[PDB]
Amino acid sequence: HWGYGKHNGPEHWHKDFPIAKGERQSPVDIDTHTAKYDPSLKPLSVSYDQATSLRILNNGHAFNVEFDDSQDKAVLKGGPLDGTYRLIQFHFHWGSLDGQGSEHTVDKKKYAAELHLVHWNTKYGDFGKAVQQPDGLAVLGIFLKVGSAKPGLQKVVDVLDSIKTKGKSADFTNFDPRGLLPESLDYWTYPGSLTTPPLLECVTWIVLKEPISVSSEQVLKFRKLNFNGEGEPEELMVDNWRPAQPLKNRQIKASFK
Repeated sequence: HWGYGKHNGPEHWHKDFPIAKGERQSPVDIDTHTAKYDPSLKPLSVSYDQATSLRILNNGHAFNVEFDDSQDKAVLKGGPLDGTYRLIQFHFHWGSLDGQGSEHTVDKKKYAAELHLVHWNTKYGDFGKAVQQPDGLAVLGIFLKVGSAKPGLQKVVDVLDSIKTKGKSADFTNFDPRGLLPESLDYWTYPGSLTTPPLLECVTWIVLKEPISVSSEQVLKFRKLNFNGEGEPEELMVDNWRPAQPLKNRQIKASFK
């Protein structure tokens, strides 16, 4: 099955998921000089004060923090979006080295990691229905650079030794995702896809201009996770990023000049 190895990595995914070669695949390179400032774009509205985190899971590809999305508790609105999008999970993609790990790039620059806050359009009723719609998902992407610690990340880093291997989960209540947001909500936006199989073309991407900083120790802890299940041979969970895909017939819009 699919992964990030030599024999099952992103260059192979098209064999099982032909939409891999589609017209609106993600991630992409964000060419900052050719992105179009769009003064009709609204400021994002991030309403995470009533978020209810449930659990953290190692799914064999990344780790995911899951939220109660059965009510409008943590929602994204505004920006390029019509309607209300509910937070269902977040997860990260990261590298083996600080010079790689992000999925999106900015003028070809890679960051050490990238956070995806995944939201679905409430008009579709559930996440499974939403991923089948061209406007089903809104993913807020946030770059991570290595520098000072991010204190709001530390609770995540703490619990990782409880989910070292594929299939392990742990209770993860009362986590506040506001602690993972940079100061500015200036963003780029474009229509794209999930960055993992099934690679569905259902995502309005909103990629924040400003990275967050995390410490070397924090990213190092991501790198001690395992792709494998307990009792299988150990393979470190690193470099779980898809590279940039062709922009094709798309224009990236910017909320800022």
